[PDB]
Amino acid sequence: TITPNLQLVYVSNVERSTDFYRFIFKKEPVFVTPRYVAFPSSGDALFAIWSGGEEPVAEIPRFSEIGIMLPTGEDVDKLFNEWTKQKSHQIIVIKEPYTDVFGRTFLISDPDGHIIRVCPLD
Amino acid sequence: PTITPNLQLVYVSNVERSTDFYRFIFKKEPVFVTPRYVAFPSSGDALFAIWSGGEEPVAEIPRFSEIGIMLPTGEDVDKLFNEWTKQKSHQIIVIKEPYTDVFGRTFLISDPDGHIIRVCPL
Repeated sequence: TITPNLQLVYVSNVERSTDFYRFIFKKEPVFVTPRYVAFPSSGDALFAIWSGGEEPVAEIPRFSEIGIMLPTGEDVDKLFNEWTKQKSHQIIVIKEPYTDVFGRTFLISDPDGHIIRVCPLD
Repeated sequence: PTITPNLQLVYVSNVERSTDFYRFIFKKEPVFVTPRYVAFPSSGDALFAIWSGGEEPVAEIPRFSEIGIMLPTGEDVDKLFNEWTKQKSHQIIVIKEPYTDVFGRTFLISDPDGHIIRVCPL
């Protein structure tokens, strides 16, 4: 068949990133080992964090995004409100909610500088 | 609303060449095409998108993520490699030839903007 069913990101601290994605996704990982953790994605697809590649560098620009498509533009803002209201987890804002071609969007950075974009279903 | 990472977005320099590249790699037409934004189906309702409106990628800047393709067995992985390097129409930049890593039988290639693509087995 041939599908991109594994989105894989390099992380420096597997514990801290596991805990961050657990909070972002509101889901447990389906696979945990000390250096490699996978969270469910859509269908038989996985989103994986791994310390076995190279350690991300904050000052190095990134050329991709972890996109999170929710049903509506309303789900996006009340997901930004809920994320930035809570104190317990560091949510670094890159762009507060605005309107792109697909609609209501925002951008946060994960602990290792991976860009996460939240947006409505295109 | 469930929060899934269902949009793997990559920045490309040339949407045309990238669309032709991904079309060949996936064996699949894209489902959404504009001049600056192209999406291919991934698993479930997830998408793999290429976008020229981001920061333009640079070949020699290191990358901290990978586009993973999980096939059923190690013997598909070796299979997929022979084909890709064998054919002449589409230039395929090998980063690592087939070897054993933590995923099993894997290999790595680069897309035309230096995005890293890994093929491995479920």
